[PDB]
Amino acid sequence: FYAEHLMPTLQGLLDPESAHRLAVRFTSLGLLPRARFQDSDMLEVRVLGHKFRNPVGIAAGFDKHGEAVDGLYKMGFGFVEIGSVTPKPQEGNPRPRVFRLPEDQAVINRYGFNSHGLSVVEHRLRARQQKQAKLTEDGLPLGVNLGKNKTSVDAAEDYAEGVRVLGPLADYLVVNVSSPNTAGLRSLQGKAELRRLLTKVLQERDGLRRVHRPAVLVKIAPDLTSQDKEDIASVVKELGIDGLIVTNTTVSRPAGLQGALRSETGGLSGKPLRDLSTQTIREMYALTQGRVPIIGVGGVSSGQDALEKIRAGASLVQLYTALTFWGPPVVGKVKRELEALLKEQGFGGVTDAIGADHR
Ligand SMILES: Cc1cc2nc3c(=O)[nH]c(=O)nc-3n(C[C@H](O)[C@H](O)[C@H](O)COP(=O)(O)O)c2cc1C
Ligand SMILES: CCC(=O)Nc1ccc(N(C)Cc2cccnc2)cc1C(=O)O
Ligand SMILES: CCCCCCCCCCC[N+](C)(C)[O-]
Ligand SMILES: O=C1C[C@@H](C(=O)O)NC(=O)N1
Repeated sequence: FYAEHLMPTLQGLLDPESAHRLAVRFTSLGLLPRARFQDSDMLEVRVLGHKFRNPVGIAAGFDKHGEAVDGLYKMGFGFVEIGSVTPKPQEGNPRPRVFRLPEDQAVINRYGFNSHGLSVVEHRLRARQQKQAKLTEDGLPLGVNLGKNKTSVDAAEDYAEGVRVLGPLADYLVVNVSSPNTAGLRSLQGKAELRRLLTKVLQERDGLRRVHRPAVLVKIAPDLTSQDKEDIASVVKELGIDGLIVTNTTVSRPAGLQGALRSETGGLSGKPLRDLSTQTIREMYALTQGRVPIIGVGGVSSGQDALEKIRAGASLVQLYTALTFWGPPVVGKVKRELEALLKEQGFGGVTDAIGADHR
């Protein structure tokens, strides 16, 4: 009903940003039905120092300001990541800044880190901090994704601020150095810049009290050169980074895009990104010898999509764009299909399938 009627009818009435705002509101108010699908033990994953009751999370960008976390767990996500959050509030780019490519099952966005800022999000998370502590213990962890202000003159200091303010409230933190929509940000993926940045981030993280000490992951682009990926793997292993998120949106425009809006500036997400992301997961898993947990993201809209990223080396996956086309039912669909495929392919559970292609 969502895929065939409601979503198509909604998208025909609201521009994508308005639709997004409404979706966040509806979710935060808990207007959706509580998901029927009950997670089986097969879907449980233990990684990053936590239990995840299922491996399917909501990717950063949907709940940028931490407004809909509980509604998202109700939707059936096994973990929630909010953000990106910047130190000071900022408006992001002028509108329009989000575009649907329905013929491609893709989206292009250039939000530019519109963010309520650390202080607002801090108090928002504090208001439900003990509820989250129980959810986490129950296998439903919370990630917080950190960004940088447009006018900041010290990128490392922006991330350090984010570690200090939201680190205590997060099960894991994400150093997002892969947004295509903030000038100069992706250059922080370079070896020397990344090592300096992550050394500072990890020191700030290590200075937090033990029970408030998050895992730290780095989120990378799908558009890296082979040299870029080798350098990132090297730095991650040198510094003991806890994990990678692979990938952000692509600035590439793959041959074959049909959408009228295909040449809008911004990051491309959804199906055209899927296999580019999967191959990046595959490479980073190999470069890190399977020792570094990967959250695989990009174009996941089915159980097969999820399992392909898991077999390529992901311990967990996330989705966003699929939600915008298929709506809330896609979460249970992905989980149900993933369980069936795991059984069909001889895996006792998700854990057995992680990196299976490499063996
Ligand atoms: C509208 C939109 C906003 C996004 N905002 C962020 C963000 O703030 N921080 C971040 O790390 N990734 C952000 N992303 C990237 C997603 O987290 C994800 O990496 C990417 O969309 C690929 O997954 P998908 O194809 O399932 O959407 C955004 C994506 C979209 C579509
Ligand atoms: C790319 C910008 C973006 O986020 N877009 C959307 C996000 C959610 C939804 N829903 C209506 C799904 C939904 C419905 C109710 C609750 N949660 C999610 C639709 C869209 C859309 O663009 O049509
Ligand atoms: C309020 C301080 C400046 C940033 C405002 C951000 C508004 C965010 C609106 C909901 C999220 N969305 C991506 C749909 O705009
Ligand atoms: O990390 C990010 C940032 C986001 C934005 O434009 O705010 N757009 C994206 O596609 N990825």
